[PDB]
Amino acid sequence: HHWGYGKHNGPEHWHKDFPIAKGERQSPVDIDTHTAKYDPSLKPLSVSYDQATSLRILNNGHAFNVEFDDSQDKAVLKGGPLDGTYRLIQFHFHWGSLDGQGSEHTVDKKKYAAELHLVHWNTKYGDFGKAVQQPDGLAVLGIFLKVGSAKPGLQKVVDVLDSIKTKGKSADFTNFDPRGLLPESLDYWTYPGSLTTPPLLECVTWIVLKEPISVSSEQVLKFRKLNFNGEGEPEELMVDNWRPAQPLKNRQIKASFK
Ligand SMILES: COCCCN1C=C(N)c2cc(S(N)(=O)=O)sc2S1(=O)=O
Ligand SMILES: [Hg+2]
Ligand SMILES: [Zn+2]
Repeated sequence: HHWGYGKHNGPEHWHKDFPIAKGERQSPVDIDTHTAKYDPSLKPLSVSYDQATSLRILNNGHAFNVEFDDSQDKAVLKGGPLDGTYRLIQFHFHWGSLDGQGSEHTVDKKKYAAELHLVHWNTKYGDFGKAVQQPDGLAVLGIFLKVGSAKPGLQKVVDVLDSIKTKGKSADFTNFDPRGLLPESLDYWTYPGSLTTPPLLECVTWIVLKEPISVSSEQVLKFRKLNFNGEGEPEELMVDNWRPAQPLKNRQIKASFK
């Protein structure tokens, strides 16, 4: 059956239809801060989200995605461990049913309440479709969310959630500024990995920021009221839409900070 996060179609079952699930560079992974290699050759990240053009927000049955117009170099990510320019195409979150879980990546086994993923594709390849067939096609900027004070930049997103409660629903979501979701520091960990959801394609250069952003419990609570199910179907709360940590195998997590 189509994949999900439940007992019968969750992560532990993905390998059956997506054999790459047991591959060599699978994500997420536990970032062991004591084994991560500080690397001085890593340039600082260059986040140019000033001309970002958000188009809409959609509930796809696995999470809610905010999509952006990537027809041109509007919102891009450069520098860091990247060669070339990567265009922002969408961002989504993974969250849990309780504040002590939700993130996909963990830091020294610590799970955060949620994790924001800003998906970018390598312009060198022409289009998103070609990028996903390439061993450096995607760059996903991951940001952890911890329950504390409210994140004002996240409110516009929280306010529209009622309109996309169920699978398949979408709502116009223009003029959203993704910069309001960035933490203060751009320090990060980076490693070669994959999409954390099927098709689990292996070509994401993961860039996980060190500093998490704070969101109120009320803000994360609204995430938890979404539905995996489409309208008319039995209600299944959208929570715990995260993949557990995969074995690091033959990889090293580089750090841009000491
Ligand atoms: C062949 O088409 C593949 C399409 C993959 N896309 C959908 C996934 N759910 C997905 C998961 C992503 S994540 N969470 O690992 O960054 S990104 C992302 S995605 O690159 O925007
Ligand atoms: Hg790939
Ligand atoms: Zn994700």
